[PDB]
Amino acid sequence: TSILDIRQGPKEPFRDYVDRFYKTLRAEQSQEVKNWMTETLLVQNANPDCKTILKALGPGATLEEMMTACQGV
Amino acid sequence: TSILDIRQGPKEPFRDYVDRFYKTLRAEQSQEVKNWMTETLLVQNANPDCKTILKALGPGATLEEMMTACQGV
Repeated sequence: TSILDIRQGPKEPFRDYVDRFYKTLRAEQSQEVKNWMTETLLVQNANPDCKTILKALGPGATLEEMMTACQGV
Repeated sequence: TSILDIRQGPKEPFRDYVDRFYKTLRAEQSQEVKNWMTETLLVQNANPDCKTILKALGPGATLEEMMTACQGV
């Protein structure tokens, strides 16, 4: 599993979810999670007009691509 | 400013927002943003019942506190 895949169940004790979360998080490579982190925040904090184009780019877009797509707004 | 405070305006060119974002991000301490990152994901991915208590704890709760509060679900 990837870190973004770990959902807690609704019959799963919270400590058991937290342990799953963290085993996965540790097996994730620090640099991957970091960029996913920071891009997620960057998109989430962009104005409503840009934010649209940004999500309409699908997963994994580069910063260059993000900025290319938002020209003129 | 903190990283979580950088909102893009609706008259702000996207490249200018991205530059603000990143100057702030760089001035943030790596360890702070990381924990904020990972707790945010952990909360966001918790079941609807737990997730409630977790947000009802307010900003900055410890993992210990998070798990303490979710006992029995």
